[PDB]
Amino acid sequence: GYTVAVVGATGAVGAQMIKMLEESTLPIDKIRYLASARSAGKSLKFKDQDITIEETTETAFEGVDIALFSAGSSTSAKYAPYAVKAGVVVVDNTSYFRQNPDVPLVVPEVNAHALDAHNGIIACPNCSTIQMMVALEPVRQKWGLDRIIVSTYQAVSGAGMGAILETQRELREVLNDGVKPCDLHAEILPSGGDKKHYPIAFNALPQIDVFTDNDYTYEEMKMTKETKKIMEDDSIAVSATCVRIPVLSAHSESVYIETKEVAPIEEVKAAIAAFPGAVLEDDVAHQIYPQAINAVGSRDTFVGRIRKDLDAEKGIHMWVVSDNLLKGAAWNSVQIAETLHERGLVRPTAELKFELKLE
Amino acid sequence: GYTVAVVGATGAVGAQMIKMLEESTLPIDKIRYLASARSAGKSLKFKDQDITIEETTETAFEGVDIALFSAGSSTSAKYAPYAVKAGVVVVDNTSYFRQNPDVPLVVPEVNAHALDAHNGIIACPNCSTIQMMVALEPVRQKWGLDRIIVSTYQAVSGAGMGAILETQRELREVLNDGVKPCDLHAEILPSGGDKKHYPIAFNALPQIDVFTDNDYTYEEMKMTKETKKIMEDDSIAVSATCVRIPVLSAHSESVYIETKEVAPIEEVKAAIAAFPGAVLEDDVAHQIYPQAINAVGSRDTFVGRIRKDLDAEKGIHMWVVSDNLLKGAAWNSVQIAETLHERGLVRPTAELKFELK
Ligand SMILES: NC(=O)c1ccc[n+]([C@@H]2O[C@H](COP(=O)([O-])OP(=O)(O)OC[C@H]3O[C@@H](n4cnc5c(N)ncnc54)[C@H](OP(=O)(O)O)[C@@H]3O)[C@@H](O)[C@H]2O)c1
Ligand SMILES: NC(=O)c1ccc[n+]([C@@H]2O[C@H](COP(=O)([O-])OP(=O)(O)OC[C@H]3O[C@@H](n4cnc5c(N)ncnc54)[C@H](OP(=O)(O)O)[C@@H]3O)[C@@H](O)[C@H]2O)c1
Ligand SMILES: O=C(O)C/C=C/c1cccc(C(=O)O)c1C(=O)O
Ligand code: NA
Ligand code: NA
Repeated sequence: GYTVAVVGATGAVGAQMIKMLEESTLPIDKIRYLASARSAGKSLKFKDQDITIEETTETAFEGVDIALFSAGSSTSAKYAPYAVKAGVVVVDNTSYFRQNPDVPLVVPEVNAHALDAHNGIIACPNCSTIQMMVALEPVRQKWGLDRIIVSTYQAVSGAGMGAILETQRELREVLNDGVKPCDLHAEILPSGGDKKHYPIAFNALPQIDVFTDNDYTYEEMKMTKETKKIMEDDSIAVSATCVRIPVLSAHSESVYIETKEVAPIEEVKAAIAAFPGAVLEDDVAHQIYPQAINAVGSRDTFVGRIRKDLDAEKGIHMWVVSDNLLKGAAWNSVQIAETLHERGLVRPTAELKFELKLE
Repeated sequence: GYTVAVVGATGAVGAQMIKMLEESTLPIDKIRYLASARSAGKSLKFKDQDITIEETTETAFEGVDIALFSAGSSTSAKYAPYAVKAGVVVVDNTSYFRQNPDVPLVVPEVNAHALDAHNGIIACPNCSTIQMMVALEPVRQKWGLDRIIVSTYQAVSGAGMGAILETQRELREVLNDGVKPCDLHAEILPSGGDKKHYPIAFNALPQIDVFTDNDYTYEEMKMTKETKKIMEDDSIAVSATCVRIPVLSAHSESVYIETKEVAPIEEVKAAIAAFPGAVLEDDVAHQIYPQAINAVGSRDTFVGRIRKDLDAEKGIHMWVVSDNLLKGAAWNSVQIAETLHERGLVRPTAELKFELK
């Protein structure tokens, strides 16, 4: 069996990493929980066993086969290469390595083939991107993809435990204490690192991550660049608007595409239904469509409201929902680990290709 | 001065109609409040004055100069033609008369000219449509509009007072009693008239109004058809996805357009800023953009996140927010009543064009 390390075990994603590993087929002989100085020393369960949380360091990875990183870009940047040097295979949840040509950016249903040539780090795409890829890959396979326009409806848990607590606190102030939404004090949303913070309670915030110099946010640009890389096709035009709404868990997306060939809607429904990881929830006569609240807890990605555009011959609209901490993060990661095991790819990389940041 | 009736004074829109009328320049000699049998006899303020609510009937409209209807399609269908017969000019917030070619469908900043030839009923468009017209008309004026793709983020007040209360109750159950959202009981959303009801707390429901034969909802199709009539151009391609989110007041819209000619973004910003009823809130260096919670209570429509498509030469994306009960409903209506007064159009109509029911 394997020695598995979860880096960022104590946060929003980490708690789901733990659940997904508890429910995994991976043969696990030993679990180790890593976090920051703040949590180092506390205790947390794996199944019935108590595990002591360790501060993440350059030397914490000795004897580790697999490490799942969900502790923020800076932490992956700093310690993931030292894990690779020590012999680990890393599955990284953060943005840091996603656009690195030496790193497979993987959604196992779509591009598991990219895993074979790994160099010790496999990157998880962004949650919003992952569910979109699960919905669209079956379509792309049969009728091609010319362009995508997407407006997202993103849950606060995407911004971490702190953002969940902040959201809940704000809603309680308004609903129980009669505070006006515009009078609320926010500390984290829309983005913990940006300069100004706004309330999410009864609001919709058209900012996720920070602004880039083209006036799209990094979240929007991630959807653009990550799609191109995952589908191995720079020609696919992708523009996004990424919006936070008062939902704790599960992202929703209004997705527009234009195919290369005309894709009959009833065949699109069938192809999506037949694709692993994607579930068709689309029966308007009984008001059946994906909903954030029903997606929570499921590893599947749900697709519905599938219909042709009223004007564009090759245009198609749909609604895609998935739990952003499961398929959007922890399940994708564990599923990559499982796929690595299946393909005999859990073993040390001889040649280090990633900059060591701590000398 | 005028005698003004508010039909549906007791509901979510009615309450704002009262507010907008209280704050209006319209010379009002007499105010009357009309609702259902079950509100008749109740008292409701107009400023400091106590007004007794009356039941809406076929003969309630004698002496009325202006009637603002926001009592539901069925109520406008039944009584509006009788109001017109009594010599009223009706401003209707409902969908019932919107696609009647004898009925102007008006956003006063966009197509005030359409008021002049009215036959006693003016229709206010759908809330989601109105804010989009305010944002896009100044762009259309300078560079044309070829197509629109919009995804909405719509407040629950759009489905009425009952929906607001249901949403508040749901949220309280999850936050205070630890109910899982998927175990909540619902009775109104997504649509009161449809067969099945679903929770909106911590949800996003991709259904507003009922489904039509083509698998778009009536809300989505109203956005398409109303745009074409307002802008007087059936060639504008319009497709919508309308989604309810857990916000009580103010609709937000992610809008994508393709113009006929390329529109420099700084000029697009300037045009919108200069358009009456539209306010530019767009300074991403300081994270300035429209926000539902900031829009609540304002008559203005706020526009931001304005940017070129990454690939389509003539493509532009933006974010448009407005209070759905003000510009989306009660303010658009009062503003039509004010424009009618300005233009000397508050007078009986000779020709009866609407069948008595
Ligand atoms: N695939 C996706 O789309 C997706 C979705 C969500 C998140 N993510 C990624 O996962 C990261 C964490 O997300 P989250 O929502 O779980 O955040 P979170 O709830 O804020 O938790 C942050 C976690 O990182 C740990 N951490 C912070 N600084 C550290 C350091 N210097 N060394 C070691 N550990 C450190 C924290 O440990 P302490 O308890 O000790 O602070 C905690 O376990 C995000 O920053 C993002 O990069 C990806
Ligand atoms: N009296 C009651 O117990 C009662 C029962 C049901 C609904 N309502 C109204 O509706 C609200 C409940 O939620 P909602 O979402 O349904 O309201 P809403 O959409 O916010 O407003 C509905 C409006 O249409 C009016 N209306 C309904 N039937 C009518 C008729 N036959 N003739 C003239 N006007 C009519 C209502 O007046 P009415 O107040 O006369 O209904 C109300 O002003 C209440 O706040 C109240 O305004 C009242
Ligand atoms: O906000 C969301 O819905 C998803 C958040 C993702 C996220 C948040 C903070 C940092 C990062 C990051 O690693 O840069 C990321 C990410 O792209 O995975
Ligand atoms: Na499937
Ligand atoms: Na094998």
